[PDB]
Amino acid sequence: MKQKVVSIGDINVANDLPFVLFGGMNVLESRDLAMRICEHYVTVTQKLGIPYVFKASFDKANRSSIHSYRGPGLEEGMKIFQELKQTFGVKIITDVHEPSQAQPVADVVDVIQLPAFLARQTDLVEAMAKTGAVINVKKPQFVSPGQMGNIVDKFKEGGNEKVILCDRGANFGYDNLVVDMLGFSIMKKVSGNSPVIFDVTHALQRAQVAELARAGMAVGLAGLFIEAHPDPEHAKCDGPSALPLAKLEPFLKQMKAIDDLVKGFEELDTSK
Amino acid sequence: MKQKVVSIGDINVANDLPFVLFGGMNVLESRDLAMRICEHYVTVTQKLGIPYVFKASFDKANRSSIHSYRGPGLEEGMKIFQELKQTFGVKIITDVHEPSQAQPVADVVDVIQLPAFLARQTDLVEAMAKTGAVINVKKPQFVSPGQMGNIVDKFKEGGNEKVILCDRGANFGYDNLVVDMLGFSIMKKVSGNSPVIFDVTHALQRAQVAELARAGMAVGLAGLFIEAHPDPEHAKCDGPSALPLAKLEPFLKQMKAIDDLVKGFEELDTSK
Amino acid sequence: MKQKVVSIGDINVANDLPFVLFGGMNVLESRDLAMRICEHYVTVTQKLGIPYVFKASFDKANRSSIHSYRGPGLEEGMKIFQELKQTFGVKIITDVHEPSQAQPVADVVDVIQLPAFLARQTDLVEAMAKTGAVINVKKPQFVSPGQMGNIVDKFKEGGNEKVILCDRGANFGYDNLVVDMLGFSIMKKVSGNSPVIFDVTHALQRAQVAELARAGMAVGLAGLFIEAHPDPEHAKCDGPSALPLAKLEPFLKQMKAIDDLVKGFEELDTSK
Amino acid sequence: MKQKVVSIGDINVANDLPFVLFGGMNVLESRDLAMRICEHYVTVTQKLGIPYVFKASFDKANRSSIHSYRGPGLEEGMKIFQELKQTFGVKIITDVHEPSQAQPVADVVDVIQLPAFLARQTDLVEAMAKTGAVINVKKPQFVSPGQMGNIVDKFKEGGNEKVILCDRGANFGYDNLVVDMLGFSIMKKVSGNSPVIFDVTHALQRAQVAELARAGMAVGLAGLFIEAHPDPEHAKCDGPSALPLAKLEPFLKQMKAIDDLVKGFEELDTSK
Ligand SMILES: O=C(O)C(CF)OP(=O)(O)O
Ligand SMILES: O=C(O)C(CF)OP(=O)(O)O
Ligand SMILES: O=C(O)C(CF)OP(=O)(O)O
Ligand SMILES: O=C(O)C(CF)OP(=O)(O)O
Repeated sequence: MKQKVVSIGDINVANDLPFVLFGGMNVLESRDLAMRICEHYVTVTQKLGIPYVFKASFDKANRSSIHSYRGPGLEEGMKIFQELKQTFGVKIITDVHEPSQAQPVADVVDVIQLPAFLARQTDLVEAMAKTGAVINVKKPQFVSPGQMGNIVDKFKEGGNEKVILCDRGANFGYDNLVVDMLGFSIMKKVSGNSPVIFDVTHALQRAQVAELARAGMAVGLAGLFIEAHPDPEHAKCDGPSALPLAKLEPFLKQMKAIDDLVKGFEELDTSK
Repeated sequence: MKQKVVSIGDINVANDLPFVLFGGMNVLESRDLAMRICEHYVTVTQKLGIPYVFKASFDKANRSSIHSYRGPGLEEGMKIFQELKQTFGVKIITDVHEPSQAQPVADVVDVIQLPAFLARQTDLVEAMAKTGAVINVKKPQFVSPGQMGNIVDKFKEGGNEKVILCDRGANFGYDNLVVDMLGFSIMKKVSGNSPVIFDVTHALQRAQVAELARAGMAVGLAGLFIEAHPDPEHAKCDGPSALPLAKLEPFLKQMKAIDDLVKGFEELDTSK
Repeated sequence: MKQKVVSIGDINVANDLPFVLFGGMNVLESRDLAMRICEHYVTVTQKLGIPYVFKASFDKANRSSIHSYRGPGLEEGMKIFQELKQTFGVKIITDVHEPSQAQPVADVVDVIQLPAFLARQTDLVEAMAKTGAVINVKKPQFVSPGQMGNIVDKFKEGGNEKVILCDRGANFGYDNLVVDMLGFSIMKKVSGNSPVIFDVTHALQRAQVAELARAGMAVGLAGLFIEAHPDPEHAKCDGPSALPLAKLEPFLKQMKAIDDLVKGFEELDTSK
Repeated sequence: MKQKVVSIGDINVANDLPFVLFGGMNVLESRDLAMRICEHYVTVTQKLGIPYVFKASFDKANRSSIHSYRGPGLEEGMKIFQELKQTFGVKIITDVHEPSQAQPVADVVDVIQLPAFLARQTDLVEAMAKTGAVINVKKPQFVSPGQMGNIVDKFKEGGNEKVILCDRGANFGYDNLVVDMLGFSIMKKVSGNSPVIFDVTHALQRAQVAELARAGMAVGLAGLFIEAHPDPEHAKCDGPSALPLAKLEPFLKQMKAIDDLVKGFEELDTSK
């Protein structure tokens, strides 16, 4: 049993290879800000030796009001990424919500994404199936890990066969998430050992971001999917929970001494 | 504290009024079948004295494969309802999945609906907001009842102020649903005592359909939302779980001796 | 398939027979109080026509401090019941925590009981097995209903074969209970259709006591197990949640129009 | 904020110190076997440089039948440990179920223990309070981590102030456990930073023993609490889930490269 590869460009994403960080930012507030954000990761990434992918959203179809900030917009959002790629030389992972946005973003970026809440939207997956560009299937809170196969199959059946599975904890009572650490493994199986990643800042909806991201790494994953803001305290709105920018590096050393020190272990078996 | 009314035509839906059945069928297989289905309810309804609304889907955006039956289609689906209304004189409740389908169905039917998985899709709610036609907000399995206000507010903010809340149990471990009977009440509150209904066949994903629908009724609801098939055993596919048609009537007597015998109780208070 | 009977004296407890209330009080504060409590039930019981059993604890092995009120004590507690039986002519259901208390209480009362937390204490069940006096197995929050057989078997194997199963909801996240209404049925099965009862005030750990106890009754049970205090608001300590004494009667009319109106239904089957 | 120490003899148990393994075996089948078990740990422990404590039960008050193996017995069980201590020079951690067994075991062993199911048994804790010998509070599946203070307080109030908290996952639906990795931290707090340990073989009720024990270590704990059997496959009965003896060492290297490589990290803060 070997691991699978859904490599994006010069990058190879696989459970036995070193972890690839799909960090970044939540919503695209403004290039002035964005870029500054895309700036630290890159520096810390290259400086620490960790594959990178920048993430940012150009739209928030979901919120608690219409009289709020949708986002940069699909048309005005794609552009914004452009200016970024060239400037820094990193890929762009963003999420789609309409069968239209499908192809566009396919040209503008590298790693597209499927929102959890839509993981079971035939029409939209049969459309993302076209692009043939790497896909990220965020795992819905209300869905058992062993159900990740059907979603992966359907992607195959549509033409695309390069998919990734991101974990964001699972419902635990009302208004609460807990990350079954045994999930990741069960998820490897049903998808054909496809790439598995942990969306930590999202499994938290805190000082916990560290300790909680540490555990997931010591199990062996194809990487993380994080978010950080320069001033978390104030921008402190809702949805996920971002990281304290400055603390990016010292935090990322925590992972390597894991993502490396564990991605090079002599396969064990507490089975037989 | 009085109850609210989101009456559809000659029908009044409210927590203190008798229960209104939003029964029907899942997907629209064929008028030959549909109608036969729409036939028994109507007979049993009128014969037993229970308000009625027929439900049927014209599309299943969600499934486990593209190489399967989407459904009658929006354009070819709406028509099918037409032929029904006149023939029997009952309203039509169906669900939408696209901001387009919004207005169309608004003319063709009476009770439109919001799928759970989309309960938090701004754009699509701001669109359903237009129609101004009664709305049904299926409560997502992964969402606490006290969160039903924001969804109800947003509907107001968009213009529509006639909304209903349907309950379908809440996640309990992996691959399992349990219906918090205390939900219904908590749901009345946050929405401004809006109409609350139980989607039983869906809270089950069995001989349990009865016993489980009984409990919900003895708490006092603005009604149920059921489904039945003439040959459940064979058509035994997945998604919800339908009822055994024939058993419609004797089953519905179970509710009345509740929906009535409890909808006429001297308000109690185990509070003070 | 017929129901089983674990009748205590002139009382017959069974799922198809009318519900038997095992109400009463939590801890035995004082006869002056106790009795007053035992007074209203009895009056309302006889006045409404509902079998009765009074419940009260003579010890609270579990609490949040040693420097607190253990309880009347086993030796000084048993006596207290005596004075009650004669005065009112109702049985006494109390819980045990030691293999010693086993036999004593067996002579002093009618319905002994097994605490949930101990449902799996061999030695203590093999001891309660002796008494041969009716037993009540409170169902632990952390145990699936289908596991209630083993506990019932062991009771048989020990000699006793008259056991009852009380339901108190099941863990739902941290610090929260939800009552799977489908539990009761699943519990009937594995125990050999033994008697099933709902411990409502305990499934709540409120104005909810009513609405929540209504649901359970409309499913058909061998009765309830409640608690009420004359001044809930103040005595408002913790553990279960008692009922507002005065409100006993008007509340109990709610049940009959259910426990009766449903205990006389023409067996249905949404199965075939 | 410094960590606390509840050191047993020449051993110091604390969250910031290296992890201490409280491994061993479940029930005491026989010295012939026991010892052989106590043999590998010791060898691997000393050989790998990891503090050790051997665990084994001398009684199983809980089971699924009386006509089964209780265990060596308290009187005949204590003795068995004796012969072990001298032979190998390691401490003995065993669990108690009666206020009597309290003091005895206090002389015979080093680390006594509180069973989860009894974590809230006043009388028995007020008794374990006497011994003044280190205590292990297994955290009940049905109890939130933030509730671990009251249990720790009561232990203080009784005289003993050297307590440890062992985590064994928390209920997740029916018949299932999931380990909230964020638990450990929350548990440190409420107990006064007391010692926290993970009971992995018990959080599993498999090949998962490894991956799952890895996560817990990368969060930083005062150690583990494991169990292994020479022939797991056959002795494959129930209760916890043991480890494959032989695989003890290569498995324990997994922990050190964590328990060490993380117990020597520059305190981070994703907080501010
Ligand atoms: O919103 C979320 O919480 C997650 C994951 F947790 O992703 P998505 O935006 O695709 O639903
Ligand atoms: O699919 C379901 O289970 C429910 C409710 F349970 O409704 P919807 O089709 O809107 O998600
Ligand atoms: O304490 C409880 O909550 C219940 C039931 F919920 O009974 P017991 O005292 O036997 O554990
Ligand atoms: O039995 C168990 O599962 C655990 C812990 F999971 O310990 P205890 O024997 O004290 O209840």
